Amino acid sequence: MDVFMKGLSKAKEGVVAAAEKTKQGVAEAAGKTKEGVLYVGSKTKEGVVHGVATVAEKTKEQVTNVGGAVVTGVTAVAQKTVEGAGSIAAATGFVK
Amino acid sequence: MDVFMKGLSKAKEGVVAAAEKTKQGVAEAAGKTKEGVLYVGSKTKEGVVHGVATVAEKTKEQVTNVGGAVVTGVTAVAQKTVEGAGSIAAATGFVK
Amino acid sequence: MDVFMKGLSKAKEGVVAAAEKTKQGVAEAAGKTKEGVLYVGSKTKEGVVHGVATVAEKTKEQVTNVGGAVVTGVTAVAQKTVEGAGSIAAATGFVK
Amino acid sequence: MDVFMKGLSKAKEGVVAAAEKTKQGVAEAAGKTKEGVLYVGSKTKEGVVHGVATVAEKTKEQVTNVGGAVVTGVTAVAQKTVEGAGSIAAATGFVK
Amino acid sequence: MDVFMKGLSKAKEGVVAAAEKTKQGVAEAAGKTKEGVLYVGSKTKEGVVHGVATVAEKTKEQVTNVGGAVVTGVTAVAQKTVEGAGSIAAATGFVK
Amino acid sequence: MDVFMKGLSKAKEGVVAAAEKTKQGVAEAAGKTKEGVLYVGSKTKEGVVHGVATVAEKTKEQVTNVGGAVVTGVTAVAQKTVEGAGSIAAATGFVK
Ligand SMILES: *[C@@H]1O[C@H](CO)[C@@H](O)[C@H](O)[C@H]1NC(C)=O
Ligand SMILES: *[C@@H]1O[C@H](CO)[C@@H](O)[C@H](O)[C@H]1NC(C)=O
Ligand SMILES: *[C@@H]1O[C@H](CO)[C@@H](O)[C@H](O)[C@H]1NC(C)=O
Ligand SMILES: *[C@@H]1O[C@H](CO)[C@@H](O)[C@H](O)[C@H]1NC(C)=O
Ligand SMILES: *[C@@H]1O[C@H](CO)[C@@H](O)[C@H](O)[C@H]1NC(C)=O
Ligand SMILES: *[C@@H]1O[C@H](CO)[C@@H](O)[C@H](O)[C@H]1NC(C)=O
Repeated sequence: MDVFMKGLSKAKEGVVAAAEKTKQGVAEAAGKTKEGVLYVGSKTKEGVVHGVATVAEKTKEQVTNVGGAVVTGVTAVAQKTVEGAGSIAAATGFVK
Repeated sequence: MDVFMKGLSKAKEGVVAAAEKTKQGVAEAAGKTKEGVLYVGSKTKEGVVHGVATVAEKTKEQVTNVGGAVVTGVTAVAQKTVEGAGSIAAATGFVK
Repeated sequence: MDVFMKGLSKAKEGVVAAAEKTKQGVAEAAGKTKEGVLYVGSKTKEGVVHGVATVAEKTKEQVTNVGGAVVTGVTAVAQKTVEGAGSIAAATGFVK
Repeated sequence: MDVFMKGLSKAKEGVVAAAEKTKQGVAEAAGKTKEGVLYVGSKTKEGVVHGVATVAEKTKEQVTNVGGAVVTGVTAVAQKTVEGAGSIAAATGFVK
Repeated sequence: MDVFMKGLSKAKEGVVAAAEKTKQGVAEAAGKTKEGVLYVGSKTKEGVVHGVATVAEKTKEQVTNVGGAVVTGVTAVAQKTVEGAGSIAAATGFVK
Repeated sequence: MDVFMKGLSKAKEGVVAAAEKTKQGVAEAAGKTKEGVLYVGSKTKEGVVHGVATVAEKTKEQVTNVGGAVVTGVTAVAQKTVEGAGSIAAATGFVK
């Protein structure tokens, strides 16, 4: 009995790394439990409406680089070691 | 019995790293439990409406670099070690 | 019985690192428990409306660098070690 | 040699009647005459851009009439007579 | 040699009647004459940009009439007579 | 040689009637004459930018009439007669 959007339950030694560049309209998390209930002579209505995110959106990204090195975007790195060596490189630029 | 958006439950030795550049309209977290209830002769209405995020949004990013190195964006790094060595590099620029 | 937006429950030795550049319309956290209740001859209405974030937003970022190194954005780093050495570098610029 | 948007030229005994409920983006009137001109070694650019009128427009008109007579809209009437009689009726409501 | 938006030229005995409920973004009137000109070694740029009128406009008109007569809108009437009789009625309501 | 927005030129016995309920962003009237000019080694830029009228405008008109007669809007009437009779009625309400 549990509901998650991005989580974890009943875990040992957890390592989590995350990153987002998102535009979410509705990220609603709902747990609806309905037990032991009676409806003699009744009208019931439940709803979730218009989960729109964006309209008429204009986005422009221009990158002009001459003899250089730039980093743009989203990056996530996670690493665990009991013993040893971990050599990890992401989005690196070496210029000579 | 629990609801999460981005969390964790019943965990030992947890390491979490996160980062966002988001534009969320509605991030509502709801737990609706309904037990032991009667509705003789009644009208019930429940709703969540218009979870819009943005309209008519204009975003522009211009990067002009000459002989350099710049860092833009979102980055998250998490690392755990019992014993040993961890060499991790992200979004690095070496120029000579 | 609990609801979280970004939190954690019943954990030992927790390390959390986070950072945001967000524009959230509604980040409401709601726990609605309804037990032992009667509605003979009644009208009930519950709602959450118009969770809009932004309209007509204009954002511009211009970066012009000549022979340099600048850092822009959101970065989060978390690291835990029992014994050993951790060498972590993020968004670094070396120029000679 | 002349340019008009809604006008008249070299006329005798003119009668004009007009009415609008318009939403025009660009109603620009341009007369561009280019004579006796030289362009040795040159770059020339001329332009008209983004003549947008409206975005994300919401318009609602509700008319609820019980046993009545209402007038809505745009009406234009023009009449000329040398001799005689002119009987003209527009958008009339007779109730008994 | 002349430019008009809504006018008249070289006319005798003119009668004009007009009425508007407009929302114009740009109603610019331009006369550009370019004669006897030289451009050795030059760059020329001419432009008109972003003639937008409206964004995110919300307009609502509700008319609720019971046993009556109302007049809404734009009306223009023009009439000329040398001799005689002119009977003109517009947007009239007779109730008995 | 002349530019008009709403006017008249070289006319005899003119009758004009007008009325507006407008919201104009830019109603600029420009006459640009360029003759006898030289541009050796030069850069020329001319422009008109951002003729926006309105953003995020909300307008509401509610008319509730019971057994009456009201007049709303814009009306313009013009009439000329050499000899005779002119009977003109606009937006009239007769109740008995
Ligand atoms: C780890 O990675 C680095 C570069 O990030 C590399 O030079 C090295 O050899 C790797 N190994 C160890 C044991 O450091
Ligand atoms: C760790 O990473 C660095 C660079 O970040 C590298 O020079 C080194 O060799 C790696 N290993 C150790 C044991 O330091
Ligand atoms: C740790 O990282 C640094 C650079 O941040 C590196 O020079 C070094 O070798 C790494 N290891 C140790 C044990 O310091
Ligand atoms: C003119 O029109 C009216 C109604 O508008 C009508 O009663 C009449 O007979 C018409 N003729 C004359 C000559 O008035
Ligand atoms: C003119 O119009 C009126 C109503 O507006 C009408 O009663 C009349 O007969 C018409 N003619 C003359 C000559 O008045
Ligand atoms: C003029 O119009 C009126 C009403 O406005 C009408 O009663 C009349 O008969 C018309 N004619 C003359 C000659 O007055």
